[PDB]
Amino acid sequence: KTQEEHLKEIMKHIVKIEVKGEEAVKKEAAEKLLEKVPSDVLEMYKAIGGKIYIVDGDITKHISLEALSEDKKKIKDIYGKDALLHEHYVYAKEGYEPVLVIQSSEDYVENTEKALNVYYEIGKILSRDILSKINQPYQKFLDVLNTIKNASDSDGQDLLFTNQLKEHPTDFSVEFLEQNSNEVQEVFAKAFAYYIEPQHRDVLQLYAPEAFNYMDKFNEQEINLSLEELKDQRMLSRYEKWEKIKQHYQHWSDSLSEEGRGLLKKLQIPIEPKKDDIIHSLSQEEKELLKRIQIDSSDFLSTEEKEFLKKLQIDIRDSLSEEEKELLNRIQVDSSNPLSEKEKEFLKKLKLDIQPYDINQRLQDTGGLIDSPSINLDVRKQYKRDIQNIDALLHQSIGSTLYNKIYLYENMNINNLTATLGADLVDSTDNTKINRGIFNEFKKNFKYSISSNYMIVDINERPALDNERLKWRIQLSPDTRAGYLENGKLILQRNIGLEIKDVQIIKQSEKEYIRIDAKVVPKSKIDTKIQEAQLNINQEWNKALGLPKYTKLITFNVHNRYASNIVESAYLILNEWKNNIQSDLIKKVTNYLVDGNGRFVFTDITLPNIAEQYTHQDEIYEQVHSKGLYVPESRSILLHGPSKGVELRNDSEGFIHCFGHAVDDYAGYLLDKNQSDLVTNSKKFIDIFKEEGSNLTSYGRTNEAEFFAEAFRLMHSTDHAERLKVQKNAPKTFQFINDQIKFIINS
Ligand SMILES: CNC(=O)[C@H](Cc1c[nH]c2ccccc12)NC(=O)[C@@H](CC(=O)NO)CC(C)C
Ligand SMILES: [Zn+2]
Repeated sequence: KTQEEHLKEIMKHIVKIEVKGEEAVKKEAAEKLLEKVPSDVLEMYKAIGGKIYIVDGDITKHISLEALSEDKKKIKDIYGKDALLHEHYVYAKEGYEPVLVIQSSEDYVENTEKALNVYYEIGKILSRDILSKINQPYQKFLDVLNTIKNASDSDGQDLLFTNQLKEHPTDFSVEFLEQNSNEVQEVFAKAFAYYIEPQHRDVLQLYAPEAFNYMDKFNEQEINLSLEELKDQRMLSRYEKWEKIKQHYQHWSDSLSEEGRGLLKKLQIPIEPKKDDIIHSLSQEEKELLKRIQIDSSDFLSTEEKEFLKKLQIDIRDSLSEEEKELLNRIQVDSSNPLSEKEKEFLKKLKLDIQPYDINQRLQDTGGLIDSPSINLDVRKQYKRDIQNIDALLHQSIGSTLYNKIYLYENMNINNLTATLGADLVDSTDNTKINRGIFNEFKKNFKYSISSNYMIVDINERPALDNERLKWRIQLSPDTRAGYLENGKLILQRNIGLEIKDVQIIKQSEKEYIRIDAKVVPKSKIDTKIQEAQLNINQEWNKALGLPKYTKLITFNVHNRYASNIVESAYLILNEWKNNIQSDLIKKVTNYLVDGNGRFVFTDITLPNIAEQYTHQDEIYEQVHSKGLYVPESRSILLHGPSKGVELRNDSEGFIHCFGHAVDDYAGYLLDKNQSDLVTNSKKFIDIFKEEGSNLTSYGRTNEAEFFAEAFRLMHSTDHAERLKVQKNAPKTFQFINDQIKFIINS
């Protein structure tokens, strides 16, 4: 009866009968007709100012449809056969003041033909009058249309298509759907009708199963999100929602201190480095070294950082002028492009000091592991104080008596999730369309997400920045804690859990975006999934490599918004790895690793924050962050997913490159089993690098190990051509490596 109530409330509100004889049997008859339509499509019609009129005799003879034009007075039935309006039993008047007219009859229980037509007209209202206001149907329903057209049995077409669509060769492109607006809306109406009229439902499932499934899933679940999105379009609706939430947090807001307000503020605007401070905290000796070191010569500083640094030299220019040029004039050419040890150390210490104070970034980088010793102790503690405090400020949950389900919105840049994919998300030709191919890949294994920092969301959806093609629709839990912001936003507590309920391409303001429907759940529920996954992937590969049953080789250090993908991609990476390297080369090397308690860490927090690396660092500034990294001391391969390595097709290439470094380790172990050195450091190799140390990837031209690793990787790619490349361009190395693989396999 939870449903029953909702009906009459709305029905007697939008539905008005006007008959002759006893209006008890006639009303209860027409009511039996509407009760079969999804409760929500009735409320969406109310929203756009629609009303339903049940009358006797000719329908054209009614107040509303009175001002109707003579021309259109010729509508076709569900089967597309003309029939004049003053002779029909239904009609849905379009326009910005929607009206629905139906003749009185109870035989609808028998005459399924009329009922099917009434629902047809209604479906027409849903697609043409309602959903169009929120750019629907779109790609999803479009896919159904194509599944239906190219399918084997062509009956599904004869059932829902018109000869207009029946003749179109190629699939229906997004553009098609745009210029053929009414056509698509038509199919929707017909599918809706057949699915709603109890008697024709089977015919739909028989000839057009995909269409049945779509309307089935739409009418049961997804219909409510449509209502929600339609409401989001309405002024009074948006401000009524914002006000209840504001009211709910009024006490909390009214008690916020100035200190509190200040904390929330810097959470929104990071503090940038003060050029002044920088210099001062240098050193009488150091300042000397910075006056002319070239920041452009570094390979560990982002241009972003470089630009800033060089602007510090320029600000030291004071006394004894002559110096200025003797330095500018004595360092540029005869000194050259190359490098310098002692001073690069200086730049690595400065990198740390010139990072902006960004609380959210810190949580994201560390996955919430705020004690990570990846930055100087002084700032680490400052971050910990502000964080602990923010956790205490956002204590009140969203649950209220003023409302039930509540959706909050977040616009996001895809690079923040997967840079490697964000490179081709947008269509290169037309920047307003989404590359369907990347879409499917991105969507692939995206089942759950994690928030380790403080998410900032909008109460009502708002337009995104140019580089934000991701639009999240999140259903909060009444348990979720948050803070209210005057500008119509909420700051959510850290360590939230998110299940991905749906992912689809949607149009808005002439551009396409990726709508992500998510539901907030306990972070423990997601973590448990990750942990069961780790257990699974280890049993599986322990068996494939012949390792003791309970060894801990593979580890998931997952804490961010693309969580599920890090886990699932790990399986795929390890596969390209075995199917591209000598099964016996793997075993000896990983066995060696396991002996040293090594690990294969797949993570989404920055590498400087993985213990497998930081616990073996002499100095903090010596840390390294990148796509992949091999650590000899811990004997582990670290792979950071979110990133995009310097032109390396995928994560696999990256993982393999690191395994290369591992080989250079074991092989180097076999030579001087009495010492700890790399076979890549051997003289016999130093020379080869002096000759072929340029015949490969620009990167390989960095140094010994790097060269060996890149060569190794190529020699194992999936594109066999790349294997030959080293063959015909780095012969010396090719052999050296293949000798190395034997010198391990056999020993
Ligand atoms: C964004 N990912 C990248 O392309 C960075 C770039 C980089 C080089 N040196 C650095 C020092 C500090 C921070 C970043 C870098 N490099 C890497 O990931 C390389 C890491 C490596 O050589 N591991 O053994 C693997 C290589 C095949 C891409
Ligand atoms: Zn390397």
